[PDB]
Amino acid sequence: DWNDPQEPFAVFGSTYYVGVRGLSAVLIASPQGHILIDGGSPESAPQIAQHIRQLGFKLEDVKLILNSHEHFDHAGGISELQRLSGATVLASVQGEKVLRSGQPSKGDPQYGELPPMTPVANTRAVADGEVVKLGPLAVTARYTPGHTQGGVSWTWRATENGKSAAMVYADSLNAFAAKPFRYSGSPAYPNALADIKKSIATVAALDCDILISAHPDAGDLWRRQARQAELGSAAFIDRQACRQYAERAGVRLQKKLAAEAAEK
Ligand SMILES: [Zn+2]
Ligand SMILES: [Zn+2]
Repeated sequence: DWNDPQEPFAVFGSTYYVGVRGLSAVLIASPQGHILIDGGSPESAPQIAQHIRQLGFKLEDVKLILNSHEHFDHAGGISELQRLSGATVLASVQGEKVLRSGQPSKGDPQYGELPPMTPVANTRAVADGEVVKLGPLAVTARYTPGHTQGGVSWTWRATENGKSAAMVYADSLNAFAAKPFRYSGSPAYPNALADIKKSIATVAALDCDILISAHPDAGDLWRRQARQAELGSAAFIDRQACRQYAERAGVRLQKKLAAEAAEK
C-alpha cells in the first residue's frame, strides 16, 4: 500500500515531493545540484528516480541524499538511489552506522523485526544543528531520536514569487517497539524515553510553515495537497502543522507507556 503510485508535485519554490503514496521523499533542487531526502523502501527507489526524471531533473545531479531514520521503509531505497546518482549519503552519527552496514542496531526499539538493508557506501555523519550546504541550498540537521537511535528531522527555507516558507521534513516520532523492547526502560537503548520526549518538544517548537513528515499521511500532507488546485503553494502552509504532529506523537507515546504497564 505504501508504495502505491503518487504523482510528484512542486511543494514550494525548488522543493518537490517525489516519494510514493505512503512513504515520503523530497527533492530540493538547484542549478548547482540537488538534495534528496530519503529513499523509501527498495521498491520505492525506482519510483522516486522516475519521479525525479519526470519533473525534468537528472539523477546524476543529485549530490546528497539525507536520511530521516535508518529503517527499511525510509532508508531501504537509498542504496539504489545512490547507485543512480553518485551522491554522498548523510545521516546522524548513529544512523550512519546502520546505513553503512545495512544491519539494524541491537538498541533499535524494533530490533528483531527489522529487515537488513543493502550496505550504503560514501556516507558522512552530520552533527546536530549542522548545516548541509549546496549552492543556494542550506538544510539543517535536527536530531530527533526516539523512534530510532539515529532519527533526524531536516529544516530549510524555500522561496518563490517573493515569498519564503520554513520547510520541515519531520522524522517519525512514534513510540513503536518490537518485543521485548520497552520505552519504560530498556538497557539496549537506555535513553529512548528521554530522547522521544525531547524530540517531540523539538519538533513542536520548530519554525514550521510547511510540514512534510516521513509518513506523509501522519502530517496531513494529502489533506493539504488536496487544496493545491484552489490555493497553489499556500495549500501547504500551516504554521500549526508541526505542533499538531508533535501533539499526536505525544498521545501515541502515552498510549504506548500505558500498554507497557499492562505487560509489566
Ligand atoms: Zn521506522
Ligand atoms: Zn516506519
